[PDB]
Amino acid sequence: MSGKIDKILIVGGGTAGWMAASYLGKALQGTADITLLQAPDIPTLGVGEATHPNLQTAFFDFLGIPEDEWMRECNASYKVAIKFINWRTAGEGTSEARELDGGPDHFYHSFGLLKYHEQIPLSHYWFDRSYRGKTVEPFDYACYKEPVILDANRSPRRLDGSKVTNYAWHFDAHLVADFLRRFATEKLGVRHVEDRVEHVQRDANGNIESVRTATGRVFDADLFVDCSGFRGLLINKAMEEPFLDMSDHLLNDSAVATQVPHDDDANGVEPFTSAIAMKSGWTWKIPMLGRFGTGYVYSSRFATEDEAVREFCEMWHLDPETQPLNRIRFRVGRNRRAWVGNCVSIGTSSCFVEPLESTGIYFVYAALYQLVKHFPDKSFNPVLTARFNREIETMFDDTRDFIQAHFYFSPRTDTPFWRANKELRLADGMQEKIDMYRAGMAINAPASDDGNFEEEFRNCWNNSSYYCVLAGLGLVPDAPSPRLAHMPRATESVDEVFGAVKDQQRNLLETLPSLHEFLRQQH
Amino acid sequence: GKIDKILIVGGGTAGWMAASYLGKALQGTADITLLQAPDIPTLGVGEATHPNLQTAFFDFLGIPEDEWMRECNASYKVAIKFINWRTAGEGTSEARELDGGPDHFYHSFGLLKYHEQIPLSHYWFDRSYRGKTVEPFDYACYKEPVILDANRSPRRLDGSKVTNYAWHFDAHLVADFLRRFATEKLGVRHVEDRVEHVQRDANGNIESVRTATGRVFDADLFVDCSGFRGLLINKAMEEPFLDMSDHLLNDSAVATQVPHDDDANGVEPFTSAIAMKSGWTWKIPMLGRFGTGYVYSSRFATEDEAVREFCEMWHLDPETQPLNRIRFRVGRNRRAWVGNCVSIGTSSCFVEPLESTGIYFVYAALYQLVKHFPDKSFNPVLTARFNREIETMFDDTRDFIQAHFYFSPRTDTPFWRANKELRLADGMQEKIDMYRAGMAINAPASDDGNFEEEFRNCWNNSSYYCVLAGLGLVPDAPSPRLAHMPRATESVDEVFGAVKDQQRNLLETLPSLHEFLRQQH
Ligand SMILES: Cc1cc2nc3c(=O)[nH]c(=O)nc-3n(C[C@H](O)[C@H](O)[C@H](O)COP(=O)(O)OP(=O)(O)OC[C@H]3O[C@@H](n4cnc5c(N)ncnc54)[C@H](O)[C@@H]3O)c2cc1C
Ligand SMILES: Cc1cc2nc3c(=O)[nH]c(=O)nc-3n(C[C@H](O)[C@H](O)[C@H](O)COP(=O)(O)OP(=O)(O)OC[C@H]3O[C@@H](n4cnc5c(N)ncnc54)[C@H](O)[C@@H]3O)c2cc1C
Repeated sequence: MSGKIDKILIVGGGTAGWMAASYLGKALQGTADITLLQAPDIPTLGVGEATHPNLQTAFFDFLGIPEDEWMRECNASYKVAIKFINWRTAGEGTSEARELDGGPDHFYHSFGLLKYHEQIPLSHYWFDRSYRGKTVEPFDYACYKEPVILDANRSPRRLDGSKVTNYAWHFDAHLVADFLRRFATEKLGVRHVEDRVEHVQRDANGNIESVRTATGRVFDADLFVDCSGFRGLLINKAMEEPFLDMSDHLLNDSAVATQVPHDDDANGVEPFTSAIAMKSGWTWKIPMLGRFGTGYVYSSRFATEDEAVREFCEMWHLDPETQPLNRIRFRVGRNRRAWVGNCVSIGTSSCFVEPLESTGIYFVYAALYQLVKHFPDKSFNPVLTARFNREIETMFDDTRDFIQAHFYFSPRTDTPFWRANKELRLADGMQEKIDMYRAGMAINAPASDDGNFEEEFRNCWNNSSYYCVLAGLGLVPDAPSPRLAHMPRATESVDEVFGAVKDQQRNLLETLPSLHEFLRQQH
Repeated sequence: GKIDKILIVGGGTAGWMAASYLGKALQGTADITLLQAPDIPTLGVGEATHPNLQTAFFDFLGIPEDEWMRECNASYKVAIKFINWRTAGEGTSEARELDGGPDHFYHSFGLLKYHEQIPLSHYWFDRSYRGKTVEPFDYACYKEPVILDANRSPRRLDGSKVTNYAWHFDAHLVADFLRRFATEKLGVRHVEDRVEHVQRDANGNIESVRTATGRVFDADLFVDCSGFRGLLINKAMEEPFLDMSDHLLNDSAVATQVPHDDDANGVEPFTSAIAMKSGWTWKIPMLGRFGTGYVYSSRFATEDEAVREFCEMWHLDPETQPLNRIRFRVGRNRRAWVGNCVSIGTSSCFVEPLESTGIYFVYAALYQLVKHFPDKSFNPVLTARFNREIETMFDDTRDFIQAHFYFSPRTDTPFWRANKELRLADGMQEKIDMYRAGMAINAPASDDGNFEEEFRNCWNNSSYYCVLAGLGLVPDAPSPRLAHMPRATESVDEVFGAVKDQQRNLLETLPSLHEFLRQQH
């Protein structure tokens, strides 16, 4: 008809559903009735989530929830980077970095800012000097202060609370889902109903009229938010929207994961996510308090579940026959359209990719940001739906492209998995970015090098991220940027810029507490 | 190796902007020569500009605003004032009456305030749609219209800047200024000669240019600044020019310079775009004079009809007024940069100056050329990535300008009716759909100098509202979000009130632009 949305039904009560309830509860507050339907499900182990800095500025801040309120309640730790281990060297799946050229085979994709120098990113000066043999230092150690302090498990804040670098969070998603469920029901008036969808009623325009639950209750709404996970009960099963499998870009479709106890008093806490290259995939390590989550993401085309269970358990010296394990088969890809008619998918009902760059929770609140930006009324103007679906489809495919490049540009050829990855095609948009990168250009350079989710959303994979991963793996431009041969003042003074980085490395290495000591003081 | 030698063909405004920008960007690492032939000079009919002329061009050169402004007799521009685009009638310089008021509206450089993450325009239309206001969009949401109605200065007499502004000037004077700067301070070689023959090698790149006196010039990079002739890019390199008169009917102009008593009438701090029967007429106020030109469509008026309509409006004698008559090419090259040849200026692209883009296109392109600067291998990714930046820069402006005519309510002449039968480009038609659905179009990331941000967000939500709501195209209904933000819609009363205060305080304390202009001399 027309008028404002009066009633919203969220189907699904995991992390996405309760993020959707809390974000919509706050954004529309007092002007819509929100109900969430969640059925009891077999519980899983807390295998860990790694996040991005704008989890605080785009989500919890929007809720009005200060970082310390949700941190203490969710037993969270700090993330300063992803550390990529053994992506360039042949061998078994092990937690120890092999040796490369006199050093450990690792590199960092950190959250630090890449400094500009005369309107040109430090990455271009680094490669100019490396190409001409004036340096042999790796890109991440040359252009960021973080690698040196992450090697020493430093805290990102000083013990007086001073923040010295940008950081994200490690936590158990189950605890955040519980925190938000309490927040949404107790403070935003979201109705929780424990029930299982049995039938979805569609009208002759193809919109959802009502959902009937197994107890016979009927829920009607103006807007239906599908947060039912991989099953996609609304968007795929009721609305019949196709899912785009994207196995021609991403071979990984499975995981085996668990949680491992950890003596933080004996070993400290690593302030980073580890992505550890394996024979047929890669393994995440997400440090938490007293434990770490870990999971082997692998490709069913190259390893059986038993082979993956054994490789994963042997690597951590666990018993394959008795270790409590989550065995998962992922749905990799996205719906053809995220929002159809009066049904909006949020979470893995919408899209999923392996967590190689910690996008799972980002995709939820980014989409929720896009839903409110494009919020309809009961007439459901099709431009709003089309302009949202465009944003979701670009957010995902860009991430898909970026992640594929982690495997496509690895030098490894030792197993059928790493060799097969080089036989897939990059998407046209990705290949153009590579052409630019090889031609010495920045890729999606940030407008500034200095909170604003719209800028972050469009430049989420920027020039710093592409250099960190591509140069980390050893793909570097064909030759230096031609604009540097005409800027001898710039290339002569940039020595001071790298020197400022080394000073920060040595000063922060000398004065920062261990992440363990700071975590200990925060309790 | 790196580029050693650059030859610029063409010494108008574009050529000398190219010489100064490249001379500055490459200084000490390339030899630049500019080839310019003696040509019949034209009247200075005036140029209107954008605020980043200072931050993207003169600041890059190291030339402070007061140095070039005073030496080029420039005046200040705060907005374009659109006159009589909603009312039938002859070409007259005075706003007809619409609905209890004059038929004008402003597209200003001011920033649209945000309110709880949402542009003030959305609240304005919500209240106007719900009948809680009848104020036009520009007077409700900007401080500028009130002080522009009173020809106020954008800076106080102590220099305090009160609003964003750009410049009106005679381009020939800025071109002279830049020729002196490039030759005297950047070492650019000036040669007065006429190109007679261009030699191409077997890959189709330019080898050398031979002049009428028999001199031969070679280079690594050739910059075509030869205007509508495209001697390098179109004639020598054979790159097709894409005519785009299926979006823009205007292809001609008759223009002049008219003396003006500033002591009796002050100086208008805005460009006027005055609707005509078969086009529109610009007015660019300068010191003691204004440039003016009737931009019209040859398919709807003869040159004589246009000369008469233009001369009568300004009470000029067609038989004794000095008039420039021009027929331009509307559109752009298929590619701006081909092989070792880069077009800058009207050799590259041209559109009527309805939104003062002419000089912008030059330094925007020069920025992109340096950003994509090649070496002698001419990496094709660099050329393709430059060509793509130029073609969206142009096509976007083309679409925005077409919408000034397409959404005019007028139906009184074949010209205004014909504009409504053209097609909008698919991208513009999507932008219109968003606008009707209550969305912002290309909202500024912030509401607070950075050309990369300015370049991609050049036609943003304020500009679309100023023009579309100016002409009377408004969304189908208020933004659905506002019905869910009752705190925001109740506190926005204050936001409008702050604008009204700023309006009344500046109207009473600002000097006339004339008074500020006189203090600057
Ligand atoms: C096993 C797994 C591990 C992951 N690990 C990581 C990681 O380590 N790092 C990272 O960045 N991202 C990770 N992700 C991705 C990301 O974290 C999640 O996709 C994101 O949190 C959204 O998940 P979800 O709640 O939408 O899906 P789910 O957690 O599967 O939600 C399922 C919910 O749907 C509801 N539901 C289902 N059927 C019904 C029904 N008939 N009736 C009523 N309710 C129903 C239920 O309430 C149920 O709780 C992982 C995803 C999965 C599936
Ligand atoms: C009539 C006209 C009016 C305009 N009005 C406005 C306005 O009101 N507002 C706005 O914003 N923009 C306006 N513009 C656009 C803007 O002014 C232009 O971008 C810029 O001012 C002129 O670009 P140009 O130097 O490349 O063209 P031109 O000045 O025409 O370039 C011609 C140069 O090329 C040289 N040359 C040509 N052929 C040869 C040859 N064989 N050998 C040697 N030298 C050669 C000539 O010697 C000459 O120096 C207008 C443009 C034109 C043409």
